[PDB]
Amino acid sequence: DIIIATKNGKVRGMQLTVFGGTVTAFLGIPYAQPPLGRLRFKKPQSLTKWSDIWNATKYANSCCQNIDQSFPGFHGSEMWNPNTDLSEDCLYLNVWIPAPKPKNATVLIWIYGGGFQTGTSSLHVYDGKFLARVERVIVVSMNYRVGALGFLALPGNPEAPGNMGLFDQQLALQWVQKNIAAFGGNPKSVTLFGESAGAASVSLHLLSPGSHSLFTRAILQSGSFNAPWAVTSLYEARNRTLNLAKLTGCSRENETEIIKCLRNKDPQEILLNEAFVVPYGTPLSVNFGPTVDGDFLTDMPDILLELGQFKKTQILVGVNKDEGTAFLVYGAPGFSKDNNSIITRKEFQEGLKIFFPGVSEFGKESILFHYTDWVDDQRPENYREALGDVVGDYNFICPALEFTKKFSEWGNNAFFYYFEHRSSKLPWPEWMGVMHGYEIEFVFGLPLERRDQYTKAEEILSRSIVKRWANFAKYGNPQETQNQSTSWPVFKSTEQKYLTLNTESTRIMTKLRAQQCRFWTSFFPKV
Amino acid sequence: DIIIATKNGKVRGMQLTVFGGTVTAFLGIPYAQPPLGRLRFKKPQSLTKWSDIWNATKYANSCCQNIDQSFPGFHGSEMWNPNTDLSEDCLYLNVWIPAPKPKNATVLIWIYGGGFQTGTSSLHVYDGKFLARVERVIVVSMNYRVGALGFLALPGNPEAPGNMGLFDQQLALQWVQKNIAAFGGNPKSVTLFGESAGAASVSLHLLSPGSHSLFTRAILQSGSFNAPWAVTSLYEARNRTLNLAKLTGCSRENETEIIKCLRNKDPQEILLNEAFVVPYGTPLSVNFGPTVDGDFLTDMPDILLELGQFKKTQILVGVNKDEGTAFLVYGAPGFSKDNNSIITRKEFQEGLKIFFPGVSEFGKESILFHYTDWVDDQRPENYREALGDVVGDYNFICPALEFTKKFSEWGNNAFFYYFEHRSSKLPWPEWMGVMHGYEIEFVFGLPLERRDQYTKAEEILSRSIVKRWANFAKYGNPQETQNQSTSWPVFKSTEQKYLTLNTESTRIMTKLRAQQCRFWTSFFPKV
Ligand SMILES: *[C@@H]1O[C@H](CO[C@H]2O[C@@H](C)[C@@H](O)[C@@H](O)[C@@H]2O)[C@@H](O[C@@H]2O[C@H](CO)[C@@H](O)[C@H](O)[C@H]2NC(C)=O)[C@H](O)[C@H]1NC(C)=O
Ligand SMILES: *[C@@H]1O[C@H](CO[C@H]2O[C@@H](C)[C@@H](O)[C@@H](O)[C@@H]2O)[C@@H](O[C@@H]2O[C@H](CO)[C@@H](O)[C@H](O)[C@H]2NC(C)=O)[C@H](O)[C@H]1NC(C)=O
Ligand SMILES: *[C@H]1O[C@H](CO[C@H]2O[C@@H](C)[C@@H](O)[C@@H](O)[C@@H]2O)[C@@H](O[C@@H]2O[C@H](CO)[C@@H](O)[C@H](O)[C@H]2NC(C)=O)[C@H](O)[C@H]1NC(C)=O
Ligand SMILES: *[C@H]1O[C@H](CO[C@H]2O[C@@H](C)[C@@H](O)[C@@H](O)[C@@H]2O)[C@@H](O[C@@H]2O[C@H](CO)[C@@H](O)[C@H](O)[C@H]2NC(C)=O)[C@H](O)[C@H]1NC(C)=O
Ligand SMILES: *[C@@H]1O[C@H](CO)[C@@H](O)[C@H](O)[C@H]1NC(C)=O
Ligand SMILES: *[C@@H]1O[C@H](CO)[C@@H](O)[C@H](O)[C@H]1NC(C)=O
Ligand SMILES: *[C@@H]1O[C@H](CO)[C@@H](O)[C@H](O)[C@H]1NC(C)=O
Ligand SMILES: *[C@@H]1O[C@H](CO)[C@@H](O)[C@H](O)[C@H]1NC(C)=O
Ligand SMILES: *[C@@H]1O[C@H](CO)[C@@H](O)[C@H](O)[C@H]1NC(C)=O
Ligand SMILES: *[C@@H]1O[C@H](CO)[C@@H](O)[C@H](O)[C@H]1NC(C)=O
Ligand SMILES: *[C@@H]1O[C@H](CO)[C@@H](O)[C@H](O)[C@H]1NC(C)=O
Ligand SMILES: *[C@@H]1O[C@H](CO)[C@@H](O)[C@H](O)[C@H]1NC(C)=O
Ligand SMILES: [Cl-]
Ligand SMILES: [Cl-]
Ligand SMILES: [Cl-]
Ligand SMILES: [Cl-]
Ligand SMILES: [K+]
Ligand code: NA
Ligand code: NA
Repeated sequence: DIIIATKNGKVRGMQLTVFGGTVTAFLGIPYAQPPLGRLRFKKPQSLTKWSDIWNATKYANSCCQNIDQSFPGFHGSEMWNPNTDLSEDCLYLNVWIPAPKPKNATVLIWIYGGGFQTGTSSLHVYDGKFLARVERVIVVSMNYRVGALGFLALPGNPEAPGNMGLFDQQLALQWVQKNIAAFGGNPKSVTLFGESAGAASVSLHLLSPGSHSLFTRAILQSGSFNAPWAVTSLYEARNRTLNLAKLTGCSRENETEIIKCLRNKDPQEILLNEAFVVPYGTPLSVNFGPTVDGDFLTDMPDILLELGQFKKTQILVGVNKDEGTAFLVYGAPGFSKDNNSIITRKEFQEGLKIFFPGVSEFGKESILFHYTDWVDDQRPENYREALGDVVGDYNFICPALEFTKKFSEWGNNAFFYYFEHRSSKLPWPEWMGVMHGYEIEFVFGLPLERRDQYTKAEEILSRSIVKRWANFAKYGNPQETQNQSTSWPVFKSTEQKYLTLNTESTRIMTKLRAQQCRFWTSFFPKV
Repeated sequence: DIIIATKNGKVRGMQLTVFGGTVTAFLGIPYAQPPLGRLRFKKPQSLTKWSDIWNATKYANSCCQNIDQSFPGFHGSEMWNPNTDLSEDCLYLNVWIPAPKPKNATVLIWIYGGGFQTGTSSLHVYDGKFLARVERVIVVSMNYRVGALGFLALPGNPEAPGNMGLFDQQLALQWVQKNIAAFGGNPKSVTLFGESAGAASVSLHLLSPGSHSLFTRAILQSGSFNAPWAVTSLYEARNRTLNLAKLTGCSRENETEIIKCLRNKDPQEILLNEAFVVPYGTPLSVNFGPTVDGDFLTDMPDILLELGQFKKTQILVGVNKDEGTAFLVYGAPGFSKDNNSIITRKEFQEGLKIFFPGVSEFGKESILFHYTDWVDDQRPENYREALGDVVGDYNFICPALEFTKKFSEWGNNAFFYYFEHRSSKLPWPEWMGVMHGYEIEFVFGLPLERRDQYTKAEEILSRSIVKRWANFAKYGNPQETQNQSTSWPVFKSTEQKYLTLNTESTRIMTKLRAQQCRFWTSFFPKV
């Protein structure tokens, strides 16, 4: 029986057997008042205290969200859907600690992605018990509000100020600062890690002055806030909140009255209307996301980044080889997960209209010009591959590389990786390659479980990544020092060294996607 | 009708149509007295002059040599066998010039490989008409004596001084210095290029004071004189000449008498006994090769290299990804070109005894230790691949990299490549990969001929390599400047940048085979 006294009252955890050892899991500890009734769309309010023992022995409710129903019955998409009940009452977090209880362990805090519209901390691929067992770190993860309920903004109105889900994340970081030592953790050694919108969130904690003293360092897997889907302008945010009011019968002349009417709607009516607040969207649309609220975020984040106004610390950033392919089967014409998706030039063109809907004809022709000068045979897959690369370079890889360059120019060590291993169990088809999201299970150590039929080469790859990530959290340096491994060099402007992650051989390379990123970074923003 | 006046008399060439243009070929011009009767085993004597017109309209005799009969009827091995009559009368060279005749063209002089035991300039894959047509350079190639007839040595005795075939090469370089301007060539812009023993030969011309004023720069494809098969010690050379005498009935007390008796033997009796002058050999045995003769080579070449005593100029050096695989089917047990050659550990061990016959048990165990610590699954091909890498790293790649490091430390620009494209027409099986010898046809531009069924991607690769090699010869810098190509950086000690050559994407990488070469270069020589 493991019972821990926190600042809000006692919590009871449970013992898990993991690889011949034990891990103690405390699943579903509350970290804020449930944001119901009058609290809907406000910043999270802090917890009052319980007398008695809170049983943290099962995952809590996931936050309200739309679900992906594009492939019912299919593991490749269903594994990202929420696996506990959906509820507005969803502000909880999970703690995994080594047994015996550690003395001052480094803490890894995971922030899930999902476009800021979806996601939950309870998915199988985010289970922190392997990292706790193998590296003797404490792993923490939280649920945070998503969609309009997390990110609706009428900027400057404290009834719906924006960024509520980022404030939920921040309050969970505060919870670790105040309580993690009772679990054996060191509040002075806390690394954030997250993937896609979870990575963009981590990068915004580097910018937010209220997060500055709540963590030590940061890991960004496939995402950063300069990615084109990550931050909503003030103008589109007010537009979208007003469209949402229109669609739900809540248009009013007084803005505080709009919010009060939105607070009377059942969650389902809000969720049903979210897709439509925008005149056209894409597979990557973030309808309700982070905004410049003058609170969490004090200025446009591209200005803060450019002028060095962010926490000075080490970062670990990287991307997967085929980031853009997952998105093509959610609307590009000619694509299917159930065939080889060979498309024509005309299809490629229609595909750019799907992913770049507000963009000029010239802008879309510029994309086609840059990506279709082929090397070289008339390969059938030319256009299929070009579209996946357009979408992955624009939305993920070039923005991660630009973020890492700009961050590292202010004097801190940064380490960049390119993940290029396709999981032997991947249920999506071969043409999609090394997809977005599919490094996560290697990071959390799932291939360390021999019972699961990953290959031996994947066990070794995951074991090495897990060690590099734990060394980065503990020591700021993501080396694997014992097994004659390739040394991971810092990423600097000028040389731009990165490390490739694969089952065969790790290589130091330079200037990832140089010619493509010059296009997206220096030309495309003009268009 | 094209007739050119040389210093020895007139020669008549022939016109070839190549890609909608014309090339003039002068095949089979003599450059020395035929080395017959009393001249057998002596240095080549210079030509006397003919009155009348020498018809250089067909390839000349190849020098006497044993032939590869291991796979009769098989193109993969037969393409390297000689395709003109074998004769002691074989000191001729070929000249290809652009039409119309150029004004002061750069000259590329090809030196074929063949272990110093075999080879000829007339093979299809060395046909210089494509380079002359496309890059408007003059290409020259020579036959040089091989085997005992080229390299027998009784060191210091001018009846058989050693290095005769290197002196044949040198006299052909002298011939170009004196005559190439009559063909439109520039004698001040002459680049040597060669592969395997042809590359080792080129590297020895960099060391030989009599070659210094005969060329400008050098290209070394898969070979250098520090490779373990390239130079015979004085002691094994005298041993081998004496064994040859024993086997032919020519043992005498007076050494000049041994030579005179060897001069009475028919060539065939000499060729038949060459395999046996050594108590055991390997697939890579060079029984009669370059020696330290105090003439061509004034000291041990490792000393000259180490102390900077060589021509100061630019070099282009490189190797193929699977250099060692071709040799495994000429005697390693379990290997066959007609199956996947999966071998066991015991086979791997027997295989080291085949390739390292004079080496201690400890030495052979050290090889096995270094190459069999696997990453990682129990892959069936582990031992098959390890053997190909042992043989290719020891015999070709580590010595090319060490040569390039040591050369470049004295201040000259060097450029290193790693060739990693397997020809779509390769008649050897897939497990042999990117074999030794199979970059040659890309260098000479054979895939530029669309009629030959190489792929389009191979046409473009060859076109780019041909341009880099011609730019290196003409300008000392192997760039392809017009097609947004990767820039080829100089190879320096410290960084050791090299350029990968492939059909997909060219990359700049660093420290090729670092861990393996430390083994072969700093440890193995001790054993
Ligand atoms: C690969 O599939 C796509 C997707 O559409 C299909 O899914 C298939 C596996 C099959 O069940 C099919 O019936 C289903 O419609 C094909 O594109 C579709 O092609 C149809 C029929 O020609 C068009 O009229 C559709 O609009 C188009 N759908 C979409 C979303 O674009 C595609 O041609 C096929 N590609 C192959 C076989 O290479
Ligand atoms: C691949 O072939 C080798 C080579 O030997 C063979 O060539 C084959 C394609 C076939 O025609 C065969 O009859 C011929 O002998 C095999 O190694 C040989 O195996 C034999 C029979 O067991 C041994 O007794 C031989 O000594 C050995 N030869 C040599 C040179 O080592 C090899 O086993 C086979 N490998 C496979 C199928 O994976
Ligand atoms: C935000 O403001 C308007 C909102 O118009 C919308 O009405 C909402 C309630 C919702 O249903 C939404 O889908 C609908 O679009 C946008 O006006 C649109 O602009 C288009 C032309 O692109 C016109 O056709 C309409 O006025 C309207 N669209 C449709 C499909 O009827 C406006 O575009 C937007 N502001 C932005 C994008 O900055
Ligand atoms: C060079 O000198 C002798 C030469 O011995 C050889 O006689 C030749 C005419 C020829 O047929 C050759 O194959 C034969 O080996 C070498 O002596 C050998 O050493 C071995 C032991 O390894 C003994 O068994 C024999 O004396 C002889 N070999 C055989 C197979 O009979 C000597 O090794 C060599 N010098 C070197 C390698 O430096
Ligand atoms: C907490 O845990 C134990 C179950 O072992 C139980 O005695 C106690 O009542 C629990 N509290 C609940 C279910 O509310
Ligand atoms: C944990 O280590 C920190 C430094 O990282 C130190 O300041 C703190 O007091 C430690 N607490 C322990 C060992 O209980
Ligand atoms: C609008 O209504 C709110 C809600 O009661 C009220 O408090 C506020 O003072 C009013 N504001 C304006 C600008 O009219
Ligand atoms: C290092 O190698 C050992 C055994 O050689 C292995 O069991 C372990 O998984 C490796 N450790 C890491 C951190 O990769
Ligand atoms: C050289 O060439 C021509 C063939 O066109 C001929 O007239 C001449 O006799 C030739 N010399 C020979 C064959 O020796
Ligand atoms: C060829 O160029 C060289 C320099 O490389 C020059 O010295 C020589 O005289 C030239 N001859 C010509 C153009 O005929
Ligand atoms: C050996 O014979 C040669 C050949 O005629 C002769 O010229 C030479 O002087 C003799 N040399 C010795 C060392 O006896
Ligand atoms: C450069 O590109 C052109 C056409 O775009 C092509 O035809 C030519 O083969 C290329 N040249 C080289 C030297 O690679
Ligand atoms: Cl078009
Ligand atoms: Cl670079
Ligand atoms: Cl053993
Ligand atoms: Cl390096
Ligand atoms: K050793
Ligand atoms: Na479902
Ligand atoms: Na034959």
